[PDB]
Amino acid sequence: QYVRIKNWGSGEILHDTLHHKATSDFTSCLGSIMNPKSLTRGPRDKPTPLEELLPHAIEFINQYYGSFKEAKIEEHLARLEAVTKEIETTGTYQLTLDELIFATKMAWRNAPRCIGRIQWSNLQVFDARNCSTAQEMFQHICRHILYATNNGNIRSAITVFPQRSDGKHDFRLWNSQLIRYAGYQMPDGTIRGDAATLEFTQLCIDLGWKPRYGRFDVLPLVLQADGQDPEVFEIPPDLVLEVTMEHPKYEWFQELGLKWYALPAVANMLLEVGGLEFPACPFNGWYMGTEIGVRDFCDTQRYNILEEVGRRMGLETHTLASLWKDRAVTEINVAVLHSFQKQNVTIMDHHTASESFMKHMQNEYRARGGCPADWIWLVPPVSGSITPVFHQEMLNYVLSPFYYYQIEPWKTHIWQN
Amino acid sequence: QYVRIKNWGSGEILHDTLHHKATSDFTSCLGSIMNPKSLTRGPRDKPTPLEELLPHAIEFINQYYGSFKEAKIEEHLARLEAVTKEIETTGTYQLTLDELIFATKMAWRNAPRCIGRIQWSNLQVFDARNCSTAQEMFQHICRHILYATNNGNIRSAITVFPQRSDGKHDFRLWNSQLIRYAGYQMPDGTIRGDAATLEFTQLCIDLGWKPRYGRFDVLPLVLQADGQDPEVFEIPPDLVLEVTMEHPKYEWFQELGLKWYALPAVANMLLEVGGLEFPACPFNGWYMGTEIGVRDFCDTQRYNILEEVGRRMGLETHTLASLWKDRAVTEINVAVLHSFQKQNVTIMDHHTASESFMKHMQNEYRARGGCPADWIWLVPPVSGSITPVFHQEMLNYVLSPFYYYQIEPWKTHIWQN
Ligand code: HEM
Ligand code: HEM
Ligand SMILES: NCc1ccc(C(=O)N2CCC3(CC2)N=C(N)c2c(F)cccc2N3)cc1
Ligand SMILES: NCc1ccc(C(=O)N2CCC3(CC2)N=C(N)c2c(F)cccc2N3)cc1
Ligand SMILES: C[C@H](O)[C@H](O)[C@H]1CNc2nc(N)[nH]c(=O)c2N1
Ligand SMILES: C[C@H](O)[C@H](O)[C@H]1CNc2nc(N)[nH]c(=O)c2N1
Repeated sequence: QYVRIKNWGSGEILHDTLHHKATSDFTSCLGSIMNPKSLTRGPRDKPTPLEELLPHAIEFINQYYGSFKEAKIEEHLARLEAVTKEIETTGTYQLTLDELIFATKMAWRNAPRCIGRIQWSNLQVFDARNCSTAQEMFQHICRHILYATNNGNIRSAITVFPQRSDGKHDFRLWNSQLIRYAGYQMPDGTIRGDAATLEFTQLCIDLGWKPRYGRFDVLPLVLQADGQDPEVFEIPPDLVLEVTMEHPKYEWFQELGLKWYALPAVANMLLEVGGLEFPACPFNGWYMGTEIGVRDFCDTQRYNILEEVGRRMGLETHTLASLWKDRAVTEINVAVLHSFQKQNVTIMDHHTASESFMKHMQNEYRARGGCPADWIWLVPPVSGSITPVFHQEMLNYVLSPFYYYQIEPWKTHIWQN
Repeated sequence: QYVRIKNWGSGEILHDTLHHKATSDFTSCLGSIMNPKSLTRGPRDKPTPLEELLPHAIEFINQYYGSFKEAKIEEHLARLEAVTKEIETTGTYQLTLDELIFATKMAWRNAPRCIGRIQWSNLQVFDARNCSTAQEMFQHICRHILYATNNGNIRSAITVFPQRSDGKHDFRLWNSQLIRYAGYQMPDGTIRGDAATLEFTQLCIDLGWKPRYGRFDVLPLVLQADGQDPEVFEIPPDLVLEVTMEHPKYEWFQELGLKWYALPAVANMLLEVGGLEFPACPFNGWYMGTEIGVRDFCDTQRYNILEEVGRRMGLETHTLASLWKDRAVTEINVAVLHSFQKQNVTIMDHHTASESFMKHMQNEYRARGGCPADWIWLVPPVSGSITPVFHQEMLNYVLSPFYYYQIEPWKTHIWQN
């Protein structure tokens, strides 16, 4: 009937019933796998079978009208009929603006790996389903970036491009994120910039983009429209807001010459809703300090500044047991938060975020008897057990609507020219 | 054929084949659940069915002889025959000392939640399968504690009590750990000592144990022998080695009056091997600093000293974004490591431990194509992504031999007197 969940920090118990509405993934528990097939929705070469589409469409429409505080029975029935007829006569159907808005928010609510879901009801939706060219995609994206950045007062938004038709005319953003720094393999063998974007940077260069060989060069947008070859578009520098890193006490921190972008936006995910699939739907929220201070700046395969910060603090960087790494990573986190705050750019520390999600989870179980959550992604990369999420048992399941991963476009794309 | 595993810090790929030898657990991924049924092996009221026992026995014997560098075919066949005959004539069978040693080490190797498995081959085995009374259990346990403590130079050991026969004569240690501090609900409503042991402490008191109402009172051993009612035995103070907490710089840290025991030993788990079950098999290794500094001292449901340490450091304890918690927990971790080191008591910091396990995992895949690992338990409660384990994809599966959890004895015990 329900799965029992326990919070070992408060002793509180919760009953999960929502998992029954899961779509089942089948299968050596693969919890720590980053990109499993169960969270990936691949490409197609033919339209969605009507026997599959119609049932999902009905299901979604029922969910939509079932969300209203005061039911609108006639509208419900009418919409059910209109959708069916549209599917029979066209082979698919178009969501109303309100349905799309509901779908985007529900898919956000259903994102197990997002710790900021308490904000789920606050989301700006940009309808670009009429987009037809790469140039138009670029314009829509620039508008998204501008609205979201909002001069430092970050706002959550999502831009919905045309849904997948037959699978050969997909709208896709080849970039993993809207804003990301380039990575270069220098002549002397050293790596410059973000080491994690070496391959994608080389791809942009291969497509005509001009490499600037800097530490923080913003990558261009590689846009695919109507299934045609991807076109490169440089992001107008005036639209990219950045924060220069400074430490409240360590004046030498500035000497590191570090900075980061204010806008965190995923650009390569697919929105699934009522049998439909939107291969291009970039969305954004705001940053959590640890993402930059810990992952971007301290991962060894990224900027890897940990040791350098250690020496500058005068720590015993040659003795692991000294816990110098713990001390350093924290000052870096302090720098990130301090800089964003000083420059009036929205950001949240991991402690506040963790308590925020706990409140949300509590609200979700009360509202719909559950909240899909991936513990591995919800617990911060530092001070894990200091946050309440660490002590909270969670159930991870895939509902609908949902935001899926996709197979890298360059691996499945059929080149024309 | 094999599952692909990737380390995102080195890019290294691994092929897991060992998971095929898993015993299958069936089923809303329940990865973050602490005590799931799949990791629990409950009580019985009748002997193990021969149709089930024999196949497992054969399987184990084959594994044992199959581990030798230079095969001993005749011995193998002979043992297979002897076991079968013993099972038919007695209804069960006895493992040889060497088989038990192999079983205990293999079960350790198969513990997905243990980060210290690189030491798997270094284990002292105490054969107490001839034990018959609670008094004898107490003596065996005191010997274990003495050998393991070794005046600060901690040694890994396990004491194997008589295997389960019919299920009504089980040898069980009611304590979760060999050494643990009491928790008291004081008259003024405040909690004194380890808040997590309130219930078990009350149980000891109900069994005649005399409460000392201290902050660090070592709990007595509650021993069950031959299925009879549990008897209480106080642990001789001379056998309990403790470390007084001091900070290398903060002279005021000592004013906190903190200390902890040097011997980390689980006492309520069950060893499963070749169809047999040993409900009582206490084992120990050595401490990892974070267990004490982070979980014992900083969990809110435990000693909860975080805020107090924060104020004493003069931090902004009323502003989460200041990251005062991160700064404090680290100094506490520094104190723990410093104190254990100064007092010459074996301990490992989480960084060294993490790199140690990574080496082990590498060895395991090379040796047998796999290593069962629970990421959620292997990543430390602080500085998660700073350790390599965080970036390592892992497969969690249950093999055999294996150390299982058990249903709390006081919930299933049938009282005599
Ligand atoms: C209100 C601000 C928001 C905050 C602070 C927030 C924060 C986060 C964080 C910290 C992560 C983990 C990132 C990583 O480790 O790669 C994440 C993941 C995610 N978020 Fe949220 N988020 C917000 C808004 C949104 C919005 C508006 C959507 C979608 C409509 C969303 C969808 C997701 C999804 C699908 C993931 C998983 C991405 C992946 O698998 O790489 N989030 N978010
Ligand atoms: C050589 C020293 C060893 C170290 C440093 C070590 C360390 C650890 C640590 C840190 C944990 C997690 C504890 C927790 O969070 O509750 C653990 C769990 C575990 N260890 Fe090891 N260990 C060692 C030896 C052993 C030995 C000798 C055995 C058994 C023969 C063993 C069996 C296990 C098992 C079964 C678990 C899971 C316990 C549970 O689920 O509560 N370990 N160990
Ligand atoms: N593995 C290397 C890597 C990955 C992602 C980013 C990146 O640009 N990020 C990190 C993930 C990201 C979006 C910004 N961070 C958020 N706060 C975010 C968000 F606010 C909403 C939805 C998804 C998000 N994910 C940088 C580097
Ligand atoms: N949840 C409250 C709690 C749990 C366990 C202990 C405890 O005594 N511990 C923590 C777990 C423990 C054994 C010592 N720590 C180890 N290093 C250990 C070990 F060395 C070998 C096997 C199992 C172990 N587990 C204290 C408090
Ligand atoms: C192997 C492991 O799944 C991987 O390193 C993880 C774990 N936890 C994470 N959690 C978040 N939020 N983001 C991540 O990228 C990861 N990566
Ligand atoms: C809910 C969650 O499983 C629980 O808090 C965990 C997680 N990680 C852990 N990891 C270890 N090593 N030990 C623990 O007790 C826990 N507890």
